[PDB]
Amino acid sequence: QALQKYSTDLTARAREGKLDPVIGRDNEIRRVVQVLSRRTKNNPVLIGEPGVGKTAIVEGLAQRIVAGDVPESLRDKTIVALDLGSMVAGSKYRGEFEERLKAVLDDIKNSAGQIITFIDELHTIVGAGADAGNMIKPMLARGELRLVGATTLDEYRKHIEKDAALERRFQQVYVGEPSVEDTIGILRGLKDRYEVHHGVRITDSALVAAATLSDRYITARFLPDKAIDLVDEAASRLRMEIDSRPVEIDEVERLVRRLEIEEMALSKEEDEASAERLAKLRSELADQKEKLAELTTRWQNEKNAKEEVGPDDIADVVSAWTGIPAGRLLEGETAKLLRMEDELGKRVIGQKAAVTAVSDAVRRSRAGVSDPNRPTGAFMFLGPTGVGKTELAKALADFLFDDERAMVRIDMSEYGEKHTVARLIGAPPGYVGYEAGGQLTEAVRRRPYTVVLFDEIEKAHPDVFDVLLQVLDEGRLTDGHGRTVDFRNTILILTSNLGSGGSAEQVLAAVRATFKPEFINRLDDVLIFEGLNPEELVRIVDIQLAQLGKRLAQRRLQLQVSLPAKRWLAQRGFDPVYGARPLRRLVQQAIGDQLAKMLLAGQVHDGDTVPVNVSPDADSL
Amino acid sequence: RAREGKLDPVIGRDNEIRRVVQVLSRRTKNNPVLIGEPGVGKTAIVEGLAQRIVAGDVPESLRDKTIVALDLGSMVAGSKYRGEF
Amino acid sequence: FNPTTKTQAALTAALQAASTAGNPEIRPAHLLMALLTQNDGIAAPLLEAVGVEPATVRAETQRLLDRLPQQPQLSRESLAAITTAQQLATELDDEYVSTEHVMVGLATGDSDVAKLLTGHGASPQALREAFVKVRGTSPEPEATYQALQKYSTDLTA
Ligand SMILES: Nc1ncnc2c1ncn2[C@@H]1O[C@H](COP(=O)(O)OP(=O)(O)OP(O)(O)=S)[C@@H](O)[C@H]1O
Ligand SMILES: Nc1ncnc2c1ncn2[C@@H]1O[C@H](COP(=O)(O)OP(=O)(O)OP(O)(O)=S)[C@@H](O)[C@H]1O
Ligand SMILES: Nc1ncnc2c1ncn2[C@@H]1O[C@H](COP(=O)(O)OP(=O)(O)OP(O)(O)=S)[C@@H](O)[C@H]1O
Repeated sequence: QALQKYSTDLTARAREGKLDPVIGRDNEIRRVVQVLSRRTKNNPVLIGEPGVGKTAIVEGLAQRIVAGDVPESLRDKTIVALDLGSMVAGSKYRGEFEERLKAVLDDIKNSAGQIITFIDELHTIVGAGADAGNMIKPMLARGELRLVGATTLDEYRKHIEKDAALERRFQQVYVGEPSVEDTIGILRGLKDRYEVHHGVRITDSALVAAATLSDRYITARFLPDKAIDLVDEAASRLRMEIDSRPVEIDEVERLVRRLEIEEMALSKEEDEASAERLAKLRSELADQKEKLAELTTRWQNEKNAKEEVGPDDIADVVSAWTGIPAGRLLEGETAKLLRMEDELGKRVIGQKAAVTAVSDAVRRSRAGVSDPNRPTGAFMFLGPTGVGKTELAKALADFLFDDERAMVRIDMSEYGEKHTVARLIGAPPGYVGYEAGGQLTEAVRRRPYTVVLFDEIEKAHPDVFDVLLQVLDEGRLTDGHGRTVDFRNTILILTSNLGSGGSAEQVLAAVRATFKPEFINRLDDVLIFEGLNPEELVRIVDIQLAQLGKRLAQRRLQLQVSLPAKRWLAQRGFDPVYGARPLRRLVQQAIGDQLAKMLLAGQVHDGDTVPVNVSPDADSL
Repeated sequence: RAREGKLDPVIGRDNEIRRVVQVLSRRTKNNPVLIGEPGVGKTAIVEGLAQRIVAGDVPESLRDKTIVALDLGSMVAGSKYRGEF
Repeated sequence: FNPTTKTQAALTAALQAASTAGNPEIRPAHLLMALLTQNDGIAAPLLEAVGVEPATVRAETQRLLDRLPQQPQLSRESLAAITTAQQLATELDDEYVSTEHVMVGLATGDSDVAKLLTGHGASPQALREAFVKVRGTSPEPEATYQALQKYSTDLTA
C-alpha cells in the first residue's frame, strides 16, 4: 500500500486506452523481454539520443502485456512507474526518506515478482542523499526488483558511468534512430490520433512530405520527434484558419485597422515637413484597402462554388520555422524571379555575364533542380579595382532579404597568419575562449539562409583556403563544441583582385598559381569582371546624383541638374585604371563642397532647389 | 493586469503572435520559446498576447485561459532543509 | 506544534541551564531567561516597542529562579503557553512558532509573567502591535524584519 503513494500504474493507464500506438521496433522489445526474464541481474536500460523513442518502447511493452503477446514468464505482470521526485517531498528529518524507500523496497520484494518497477530519467537516482539510491544496490544484483530505465546517451556517461559499482547492475540496450521509410510508417499509424484532437483530415501525401522534408532542413534534432511537430502544427494552423478567416486576409485587415489610427492622429500635426509624410502614408492606406476588398471578393468566388492538410501546409511550417523558403512559388514570387537581372541592374551596371550567373543559381534552386546536399552556389568573381564586384554581392543580399546588413561578411585581409583560423572555428576544449564557439559557425547556425561573403580572399594565408576546402562541395564544418553546421542553403561569394589588367590568361594563370586544383575544382564558374566603358559611366552618374538627392531629402532640399553638367561629370570620369571610384570624389569636389559652403553661410535654406550649371570649366550653383 | 489596463500597448508583430498561438494550441509538446537578441521585443509579445486574450482576438481553444507569470526566485527563498523545494 | 530554530535554541539553552541547575521540572523563568538573553534577541526590542525598561528584565525574573532547591520536564503553564501560541499563529497563518509567539503565549499562559509585564507597564493590545512595527508572511528562519536597516546605510542621513 506504500506503492500507491509514490507511483502511478503504467499497466492500468494502458488498459483504459490512454497510450499511443507503438509501431515497429520489434528487436528492441524482444531484447527488453529476454533481458527482463533472466535469473539474476534482470534489468535493462534503454540508451540513445533524445527523441528516437525510448518511453515509446516501454509503453509498447505495456500494451503488449495487456494484450497477451508476451511469454509465460511475463504473462500477467503489472508495471509500476516509480516517481523519485515525490519521495523526497517532505523528508527534512534525519531518516524519513530512507524509511520511505525501505518501505517501498520491502513491499516490492514482498510480492513474488508480479511487479516491474520502471524508473524514467534514472540518472536522477544518484542523488536523493543530502548514502541514498545506494541501498538499492544489494537488491539489484540479485534480481528482486526488475528495473526498466531509459536515459539519454550523454547523461549516462556523466552521472552513471562515474560509478562503475552501480553501472555493473545494468544491461545496456542501444536504440538507434529510424530511417525515412520507417518514420513514414510510424506517422501512418499515428495520424488517426491527431485527426481526432484537431477536427481535420491528414493526407498520406502529406505524411510522406513531413518526413522527407524534415530530413534535409532540420538537422539539429533527431527522427520521429522532428517529423511529428510539422504534422501537429499544420493541423493546428488549419483549425485556426477554419474558425476565423484564412491567412493573408487577416494580416491585410490588421494593418489596415492600424494605418487608419496612424493617419488619423497624424493629420492633426500643425507642421509643414509632416505634410509630405501624411500625403505618402495616405496612399498606402488606399492601396491596402484595395487588395483587401479584392481578397474578400476572390474568397467568395471560392466560397460559393482547403479542408485537409497537404504537402503545402507542411512546407509552409518548415519555412516559417528555420527561415528557409521551401514553398511552391505562389505566382507572386515567380513573377519577381522572372525579372531579376532587371532588379539587380538598378544597382550594378554592366557585368551582364556575371549578373546572369549569380541570378541563375537562384531560379534553378527555387524550382527544385539543384543538388539537395551542396551549397546553393559557390563562385568567385575577380577582376580590376572599382569595377563593382563587392557591390554585386550587396545588391544580391538586398534583393533576397530587403536589408543589406542581414548577410555575413568577413574581411579576409586580417587572416594574415595561419593561427587566425581559430577565430572562425572556435578553440578546442580546455582553452581560454571555449564557451563562445566559433564566430562564422555560430553566425550561420542561427539563420541558415544568409549569404556569406569572403572579401579580398587572396590576401590571406594559404591555410584558410584549406579550411574552406570542405565548406564548398559539402556545406559542413564542425567547431570546437563538436556541433556540425550545415551550409547547404547559403550562397558563397569570394571576391579578389588577382591579375590586375591581364587580358584573360594573365589572370587565369595567376589564379592557377595561387590556388590549388583541389580548391579551384569545388568552385562553380569563375566570373571575370571587365573594365568600364565610357558609355556605362553616364549612368553611374545618374545613380550617384540620385543617391545624393535621397540623402538631401532630410531637409526637403532638392537640386536640378542640367544635361551639360551630367555629361561633363561623366567625361571627367577618367583613368580606366581606377574604375568608378574617382567619380564619387569628383562629385563631392564639384557639387558637395560648394553646396556645404553655401549651406551654412545663409543664402540657402530648406525647401529650396538649387540648379547646377556648367561654367566654362567648373560647376556653379 | 491586462484587464486592469497596466500593460503598454503592443503594435505590430503579427507573424510572431500568430505562430505563438498556433504552437500554444497543439496536441503534444506545446511550449513556445521566444528567442532572439536582447531588446527586440520578447516580453512585449507575451503582453500583446495577454491583451489579445482579454479582448477576444484569439481562436476558440484560447478563450479565458488566464496566463500566469511564474517566479523561481521566490520559490527557493527559504528551503535549507531536504525537501522544502 | 511547529518550531523555528530560535525557539528550539531557547528551549535547548533553558534545558541545559536547567539540568545544570538541578530542577525536578523546568520553570517558565528558564525559558524567559533564555529568550531575553538570546543572541539577536527579538524580545528586548519587542518591549522597546511597548515602552518597557530593560533594567528589570534580568532582576525581577531572576528572583523567580534563585528560590528553587538546586532531567526536568516542561511545566503545564509552559504547555498552555505553547498551546495559546499555536492558536494565535492561526490568524496570521505563519506556519511555525516564533519568539514573539512564545512571548505572547507566555503572557497569556502564566499570569506570573503577565503580572510582571503589567507592573512594568504593558498591555496585550500593545504587545500584539509590538512586532508589526519591527516586522513590517514568514518562512522558517529570520532574515526579514527591516532588511534595509541591516544591509544598508543611509547616504542622505
Ligand atoms: N515506435 C514508435 N511508434 C509510435 N510513436 C513513436 C515511436 N517512437 C516514438 N514515437 C513518438 O515520438 C515521440 C517520442 O517521444 P519519447 O520517445 O517519449 O521521448 P524519448 O524518445 O523518450 O526521448 P527522451 O530521452 O525521453 S527526452 C512521442 O510522441 C512518441 O509517441
Ligand atoms: N558597375 C558599377 N555600378 C555601380 N556602382 C559601381 C560600379 N562599379 C563600382 N561602383 C561603385 O564603386 C563602389 C564600390 O566599388 P567596389 O566594387 O566595392 O570595389 P571593388 O570592386 O571591390 O574593387 P576592390 O578590389 O574591392 S577596391 C560603390 O560606390 C559603387 O557605387
Ligand atoms: N512591438 C512593440 N510594441 C510596443 N512596445 C514595444 C514593442 N517592442 C518593444 N517595445 C518596447 O520596447 C522595450 C522592449 O523591452 P522588452 O522587449 O520587454 O525587453 P526584451 O525585448 O524582453 O529584452 P530582454 O531580454 O527581456 S531585457 C519596452 O519598453 C517595450 O515596451
